[PDB]
Amino acid sequence: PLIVPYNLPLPGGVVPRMLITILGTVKPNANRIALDFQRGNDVAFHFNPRFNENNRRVIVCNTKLDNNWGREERQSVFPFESGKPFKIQVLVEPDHFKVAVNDAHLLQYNHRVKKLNEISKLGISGDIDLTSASYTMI
Ligand SMILES: COC(=O)[C@@H]1O[C@H](CO)[C@H](O)[C@H](O)[C@@H]1S[C@@H]1O[C@H](CO)[C@H](O)[C@H](O)[C@H]1O
Ligand SMILES: [Cl-]
Ligand SMILES: [Cl-]
Repeated sequence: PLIVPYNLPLPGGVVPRMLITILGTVKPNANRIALDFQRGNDVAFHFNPRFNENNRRVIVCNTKLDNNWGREERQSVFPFESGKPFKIQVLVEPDHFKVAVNDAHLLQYNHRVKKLNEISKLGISGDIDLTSASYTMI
């Protein structure tokens, strides 16, 4: 597999029609997973499944600018399960990142960072065994 945390370079940043696919398996007794689509030190799109926040499972998404986190967007639909294989697809669309897990739509996150072509790295971290991470233009 791959070593987590893993860095996937996104040459020339992201663009509408670019699809990022992450395959892996959640560790037993997981606490968190995180995708960090980075513009330099800023995080344009942070996707953070939390497996135990006050005994609830929640996906937290946010942007970090100049080292400050913004206002979080939260989703109680939670398709992940400890110990199980998953696929995350992030499709960049004109106004938002669209995320599907295991072929089912999960959430959309509107672009806050506007310089999409400078979002040049995806960091993948957390309690997972990472099998593959790649992109294709669709
Ligand atoms: C570091 O604290 C925070 O920014 C917030 O802290 C509160 C608790 O007071 C709560 O945990 C919020 O979820 C965040 S935690 C923070 O959240 C960002 C995304 O908003 C990232 O996941 C980061 O890794 C977390 O530490
Ligand atoms: Cl919620
Ligand atoms: Cl910007």
